[PDB]
Amino acid sequence: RPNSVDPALRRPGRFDQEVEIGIPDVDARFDILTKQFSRMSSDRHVLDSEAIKYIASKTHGYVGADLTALCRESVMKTIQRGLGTDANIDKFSLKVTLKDVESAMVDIRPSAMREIFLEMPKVYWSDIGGQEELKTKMKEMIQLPLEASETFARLGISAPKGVLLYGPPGCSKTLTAKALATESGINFLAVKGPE
Amino acid sequence: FKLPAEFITRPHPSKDHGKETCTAYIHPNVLSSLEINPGSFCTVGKIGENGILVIARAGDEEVHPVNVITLSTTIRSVGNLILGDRLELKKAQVQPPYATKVTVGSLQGYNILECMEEKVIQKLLDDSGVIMPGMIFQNLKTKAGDESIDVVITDASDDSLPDVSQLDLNMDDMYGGLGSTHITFSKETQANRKYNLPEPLSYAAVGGLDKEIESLKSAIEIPLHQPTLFSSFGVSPPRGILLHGPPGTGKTMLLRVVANTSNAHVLTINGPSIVSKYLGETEAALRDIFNEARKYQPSIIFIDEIDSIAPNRANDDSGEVESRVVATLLTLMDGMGAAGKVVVIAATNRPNSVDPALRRPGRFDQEVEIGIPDVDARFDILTKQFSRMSSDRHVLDSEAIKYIASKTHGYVGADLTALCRESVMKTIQRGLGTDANIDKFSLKVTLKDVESAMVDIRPSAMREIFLEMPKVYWSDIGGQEELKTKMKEMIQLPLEASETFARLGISAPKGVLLYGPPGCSKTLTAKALATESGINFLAVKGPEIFNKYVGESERAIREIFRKARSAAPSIIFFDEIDALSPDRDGSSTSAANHVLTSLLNEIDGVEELKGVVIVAATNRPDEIDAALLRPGRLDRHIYVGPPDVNARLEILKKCTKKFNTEESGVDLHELADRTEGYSGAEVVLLCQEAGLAAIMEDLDVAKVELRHFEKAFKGIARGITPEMLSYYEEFALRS
Ligand SMILES: Nc1ncnc2c1ncn2[C@@H]1O[C@H](COP(=O)(O)OP(=O)(O)OP(=O)(O)O)[C@@H](O)[C@H]1O
Ligand SMILES: Nc1ncnc2c1ncn2[C@@H]1O[C@H](COP(=O)(O)OP(=O)(O)O)[C@@H](O)[C@H]1O
Repeated sequence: RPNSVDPALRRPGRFDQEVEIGIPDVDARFDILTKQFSRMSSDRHVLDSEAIKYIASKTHGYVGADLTALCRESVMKTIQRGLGTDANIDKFSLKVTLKDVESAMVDIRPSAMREIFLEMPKVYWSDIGGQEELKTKMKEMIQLPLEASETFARLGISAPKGVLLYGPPGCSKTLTAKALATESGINFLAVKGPE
Repeated sequence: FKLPAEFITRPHPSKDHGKETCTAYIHPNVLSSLEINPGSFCTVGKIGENGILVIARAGDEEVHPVNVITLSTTIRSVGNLILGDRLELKKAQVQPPYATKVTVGSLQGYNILECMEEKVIQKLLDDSGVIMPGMIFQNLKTKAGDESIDVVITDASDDSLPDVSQLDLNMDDMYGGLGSTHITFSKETQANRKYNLPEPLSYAAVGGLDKEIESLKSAIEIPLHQPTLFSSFGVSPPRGILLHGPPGTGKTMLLRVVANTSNAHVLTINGPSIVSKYLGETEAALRDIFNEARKYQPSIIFIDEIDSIAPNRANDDSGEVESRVVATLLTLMDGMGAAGKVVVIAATNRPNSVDPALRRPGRFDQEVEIGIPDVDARFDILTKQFSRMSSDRHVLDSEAIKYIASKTHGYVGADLTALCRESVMKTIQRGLGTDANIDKFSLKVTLKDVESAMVDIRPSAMREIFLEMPKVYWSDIGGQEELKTKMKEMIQLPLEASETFARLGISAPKGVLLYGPPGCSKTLTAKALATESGINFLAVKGPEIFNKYVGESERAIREIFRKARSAAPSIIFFDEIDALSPDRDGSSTSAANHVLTSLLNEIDGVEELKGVVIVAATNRPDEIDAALLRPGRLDRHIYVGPPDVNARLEILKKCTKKFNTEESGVDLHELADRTEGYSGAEVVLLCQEAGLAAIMEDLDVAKVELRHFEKAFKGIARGITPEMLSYYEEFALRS
C-alpha cells in the first residue's frame, strides 16, 4: 500500500517511475489458467478450453494467487475421491476433471470480496434488464466520446462528461453500470455512498 | 570445549539387530567430557520425571552429529520419548540389584501364544541392557500365519532402594540358547497402574469428530507418504494447516494424539518463551528451528496460540512483536524446499484475531473446523470414557449414558471429563462421610452423584441462559400453529439445508422480524423459537449494549457477534430494538447512528454471516429507520396478534392447572370470553390477582368464588386502546 509508505518516498523528483498492478480480468485469468495447464502438462489432465473460459467467467473477484490454490485443492479433492473410493487405484486414469474444480471454487471462500475497486465485472446483454430507450441513449453517449474525441477537440466542444440516473430502487440503475463496464471494456470505478 | 547443552532423539537406523536397546550414538568428545567409560551406562534427562532412563552407551563412527542422539523405538515407546524433545546427560546411577519375576501381558491379543511361543525368552533377552518394565518389539517372524503381536511387560514385583528411579531398571542374568525364574507367562495384564506410567494417547481416544479427524489425517498423510506423486503434478504441497474451534474442544489433545501416533519427527513451540527483548535473538531462534526442521525430510511442525504469537497488525501495532515476525515466518514456510514433506499445525481459539496475512489461500489454503459436540458425539465421548476406566469401577447402562448426554447438551468433552472427575470425588467424599472407611469398590458410581454433579458444576459459559432444561417448554405455552409452521421451516432451513444453499447459491436471507402490540406474545415467541431450535441462545436486549462511554457499545456489539459466530450456527435475538432503531425521530445522539450503521454493515453489508440468524423484536416498528426496513434483511413480518379463543383457553387452563377446575365454579370458557380485550400479560396477571382476591379471606384457601373474579375484573384495566391497534394494522397495510 503506497498510502502507508512515507509520502516523502512518493516524490516525483526521485521516485518518478510508477507501475500499477491490478486484479486480473477474464482474459488475464484465462491466460494464467492456460499457462498453468501447459506447465503441468497434458499427460496429467483431460480438460477443454471452453471449461477454461467457464472457470474464468465464474471467477469475478478472484485474484491470481487464488487460482493456484484452487488448482492445488482440486488436486487434493481428486486424490481423495480416488483413494477413499477405489482403494488406492492408479491416479493416472483419474487425472484432472471439472467436478473437483467446481467443489474447489465452492469451498475456497476467498477473502478478496471486500475492496474499493472492482475490475471488469462480467454481465452480458443477455442477462441485463432495462428499456430500449435507455440502452440506446447509453450506447449513444458511450460511442460519442470514445470514437469522436479528436472531432470534439477539433471543434473545441469536448464531451458532456455527466450522466444522472434516477429511478425505482428495484433494478436498472445499478446493474447498468456493470453492463456498461462489461460491454465497453473500459476501466470502471464504482463508489459506494456510505462506504 | 564443545560444551554440549541440549540433545535431540532419533530412531535407530538400518533396523537389523545391532544394539537396538543401548545404541546411544554420541560423539566421543561428549563421552570424554562426561568422564564416563563409553562401555557403561548413560542417562537422558528429558527435563523432569526423575529416573532419567539409565541405559547403556555405545560409540559412533565419527559421522553422527553431536546434537542428535539415538534412543531406539523400543525405549521411545517405553518412555513416550517423542521426537524433537530436549535431553540432558549426567553420570549413571547405582547398578540394578536383580530381577525377580517379570511377567508378560500379551497386549491387544487373545494370548494362547504357546504354538508361536518358540522360547520368547531368548528373543526378549538376547540384548544388552533391557529395562524389565519396558519391552516393545516388532513381531518379526513367529512360525506360520505371520500376523503381528506385541507384549506388555509393565507389571513388576520388585523394589529398589532409590526413589529417583521411576522404572526401577533391573539387571539380567539367566540362560538361553539361540531355566528362567519360575516362568514369565501369566495372565493378560494391562499397563501397571501402581507406578503411574504415562499412557500413550491412542488414535481412538478422541472421537465424535471421526470425519474431521479422518480428513485431517489424510490431508497430512498424503504429502508426507506420497511426496513424489504430488510433485509429479508440479503444484507443490502446502505446509500450513489451520486448526480452530471453541475452547475445551480438545484440539491440543488431538495434536498430541497425532504427534504420538506418527513415527516422523515432530516439533512444537513452548509458547511465548521464544519472544525475547533482543530483536535478533528471536529471529535467530526461529531460523535455527526451521533449519533443524527441514534438515530431516520427515518433520511435523506444531504451533499453539498463533493468535497471541502473531496478532493482527491492523488491530494493534503495539510493537516488538509485530508484522515483522509474521513476515519472517511466512518467508520461512514459503520456500524450505520444492516438494519436501512438511506440515505445520496451528491452533487458535479466535480465527478472527489471527493476522489475515496468515489466513490466505497462498499459505493456509487447508483449514480444519471443529465445532461443539452434538448429542451423538457427547454420547460417544461418555462411552469411550467409561470404557477407559472400565466397568469394574462403575455400572452404567446405555440408556443411562444416553440420558446423561441428553441432559448435558450444552457441554463439551472437557466439560464431560470435569463432570466425571467431580462425580468421582463427590462419590469418594460421600463414601468417606457415610460408610465410615468402606472399600471403594462396593459403592462404585451411581446416578444421583452424577446428576448432582451436572447440577452443581453449571455450564462453563458462565453467562445467563435459559438452556431449555429448567425453563418453559412447548407444552406450557398454548398459541397459534400458523406462526409455528412458519418458524419451524424458517429455522430448519439453515440447520438442515446448508449444503443445498451452497450448491444452489440461493443461500439464506437471514432476516426475520417480529412486531407485536405491548402486552402480547413477542418475547414468548422468541422463547418458543429458542426452545424448538435446541441451540445455545444469547439473551441480548437493546439498551444492554448501550453504555455511557463512547465506543463501548461498538465493543459490546463486536464481542457478542464474535461470540455468536464461535457459538455454532445459532440465532441472535434483540428483546427491544426500538431503543436504537429511531435516529431521525427524537434527535438521537451520534452513538445511536454509529451503532445503527455498524449493525447495518454487520447484517448484510460487505460480509455475509451464514452461521448466525438475526431476529429482531421492536415495541413499535413504525419509527424504525428506512435503512433497516429494506427487503432482504428483516423482511419477514408476522402480525402475531393477541391469543385467540383456544390459545386463551389453554393459557387459562395451564394457570388453573395449579388450582382445581371442579371446585372453581367456572367452565374455563366464560372467563376467556369475558376477558377478550385484555393483553396476554394482563390475562396472565388476571389469574394471579384473582387468586389473591380469593386468598384475601383467610390466607391459605382451597376455594375460589365468582365474587372474587368479579372484583378482580372490576379492579383492573386493560390499558390497551383501539388507536394503537389501528396504527399497528396501518403498519401492516402500508407494507
Ligand atoms: N472430547 C473429549 N473426550 C475426552 N476427554 C476430553 C475431551 N475433550 C477434553 N477432554 C479432556 O480434557 C483435557 C483438555 O484437553 P485439551 O488440553 O486438548 O484442551 P483444548 O480444548 O485443546 O484447550 P487448551 O489448549 O486450553 O488446553 C484432555 O486432556 C482430556 O483429558
Ligand atoms: N402465556 C404466558 N405465560 C406466561 N408469561 C407470558 C405469557 N404470554 C406472555 N408472557 C410474558 O409477557 C411478556 C411479553 O412481552 P411484550 O408485551 O411482547 O413486550 P413488548 O411490550 O415490548 O411487546 C413476555 O416477557 C412473557 O414473559
